[PDB]
This record gives sequence, structure tokens and C-alpha cells, in this order.
Amino acid sequence: GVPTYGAIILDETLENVLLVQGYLAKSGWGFPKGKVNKEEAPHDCAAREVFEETGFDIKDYICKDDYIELRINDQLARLYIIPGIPKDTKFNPKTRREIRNIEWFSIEKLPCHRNDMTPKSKLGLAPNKFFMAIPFIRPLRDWLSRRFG
Ligand SMILES: CC1CCN(Cc2c[nH]c3ccccc23)CC1
Repeated sequence: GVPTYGAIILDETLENVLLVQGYLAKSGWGFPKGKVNKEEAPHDCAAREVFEETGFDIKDYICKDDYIELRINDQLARLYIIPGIPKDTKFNPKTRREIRNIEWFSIEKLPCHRNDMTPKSKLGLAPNKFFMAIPFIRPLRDWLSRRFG
């Protein structure tokens, strides 16, 4: 897989993260991110995708050593951590063909795993609209503990 880059944007209180809602195959909520172009540096791809998806420019706030990186089915995903962005910021994409909605969500209320169907004696997972965000939630809570406490 071609690696992906983007951002976990947090507010001033560190309670809330900014998620985006796509369409079709991307129909639930996730962190803003996308596929790197040939020759493009990681930090630049991250700023481009977030600006295309949210209308907010992160270039002057990115710290090159502050990110969470996951491998998901042999595709690397890296999200730069961007704290302290005010909750009254107005977010407006270019691409409204791709993004249904943008919202702040409480970190303590987001799931860190999907629920089984063990009450139905059935295998697999129940659907969850946060499916794409889920893998980052526990590593984010751990990173915020270490960095801030
Ligand atoms: C955080 C608040 C709720 C999100 N809003 C912007 C927004 C919501 N949905 C969208 C779809 C396309 C383009 C922009 C938007 C800013 C204030």
C-alpha cells in the first residue's frame, strides 16, 4: 500500500478531536488523511489532505516528531498530533463531493474497539460509525498521558 498521512486535531482543553464523515466506502467518521503523491514529503501530504478535507491549514503547527503511526493491512498510516486549536474554528473544504460533515467528538466517549455479537451467538463485529477512527484511540490516550499527564 501507498502510505497515508494526516492529523489528529485537538481543542484547547484536550477533551475533543476533530473527525470528518465521508461517503460510500468512506461513509462513517474518521481522522482527515490520504494517500501520499510521488516525491511528496510526509509533512506536506499531511497538510494537503487536511486542507482539502477541512479548509484548515496545519503547516505552521506541525511538529515533525509528534505523530501516531499504525500499520493496517500492510498500509502505513501516520497522523500528526496538532493540539490547541479553538473549538469555534470554522472548517470548510474544497471537496464537498467527498466530505459530508465535520465535527468535534469527545475522546472519552469514543470507542477503542467495536462490540462483538456474543449475545446473538454469532461471529464477527457489530457495525460502528467510528470504525475508521477506532484503531487510533487507545494509542492517542496513551500519547496524551505521556506528553501531558
Ligand atoms: C466544528 C463545527 C461543525 C463543522 N463546521 C463545518 C462543516 C460541517 N460540515 C461540513 C461539510 C462540508 C464543509 C464544511 C463543514 C464548522 C463548525
